[PDB]
Amino acid sequence: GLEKTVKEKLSFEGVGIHTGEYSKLIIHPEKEGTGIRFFKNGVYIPARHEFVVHTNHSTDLGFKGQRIKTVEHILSVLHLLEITNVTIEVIGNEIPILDGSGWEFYEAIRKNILNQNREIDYFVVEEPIIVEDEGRLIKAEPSDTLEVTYEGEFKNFLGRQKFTFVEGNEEEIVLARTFAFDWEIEHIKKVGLGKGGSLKNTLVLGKDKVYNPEGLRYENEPVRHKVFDLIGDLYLLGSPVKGKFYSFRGGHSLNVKLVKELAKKQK
Ligand SMILES: C[C@@H](O)[C@H](NC(=O)c1ccc(C#CC#Cc2ccc(N)cc2)cc1)C(=O)NO
Ligand SMILES: [Zn+2]
Repeated sequence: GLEKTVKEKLSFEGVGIHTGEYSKLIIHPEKEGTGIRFFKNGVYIPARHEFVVHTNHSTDLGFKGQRIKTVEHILSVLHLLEITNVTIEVIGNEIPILDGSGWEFYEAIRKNILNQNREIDYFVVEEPIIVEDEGRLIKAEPSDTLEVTYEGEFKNFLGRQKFTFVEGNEEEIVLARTFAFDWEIEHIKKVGLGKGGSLKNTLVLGKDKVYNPEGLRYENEPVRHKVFDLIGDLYLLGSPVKGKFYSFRGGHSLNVKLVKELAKKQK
């Protein structure tokens, strides 16, 4: 495909899920060969694995004393639409969580895509690789198209679920909300996370119920969002990715570990 940017400045705002603090976000058009990067307090933070500063419950980027939390959702949308050249300006400490899914980002960007005139240099997975972490596992292997599978153990009514993204079904994961279990809420609050959490932006899961009045968006909404998360983290490779991925109980830390190992092997 051709490199892509946005045809005008796109604006978004809302609290961050973890900081609970309001952020103003502006997506700026950029020329060919610019890449995806964030901008905060006069500092450009490239959307690349080298700038990752934290990876639990979220993926956070940092550079020159400036930090931006929870970049995975907006990066996933950009990855799905193969937007390659924009600057994501942020006033605040965290990307807005909005409704907890990628819908608002996706709808606005898709509506304002500008095709540019240079072919995309894809990150193509060259060979099979497996990363593990005491039960957790992620495997990557060559594929000319992006395919991403996540399988999880939820230990509640959801049980064991899996979902597979293939190119063409991008919109089957952009509505999947971020989620939390009721048994981890106390811990989340204690370590200073989830301060922006509410039923308006988070799917809250119980043992045999959903705390959200409207219930689930999909019968397998959580694993859909996990795929959505992985695609976001995968874009930290610096280019749109072509490969086949399988994640079992993976998280941001394991996602970034795979990214870093893939980057090292193909540099
Ligand atoms: C799922 C993960 O991959 C990951 N999500 C999180 O880490 C996460 C952690 C905690 C919350 C929360 C909350 C709340 C609440 C609340 C509000 C009101 C009442 N009355 C009671 C509870 C949300 C997301 C993620 O998507 N990363 O991209
Ligand atoms: Zn997420």
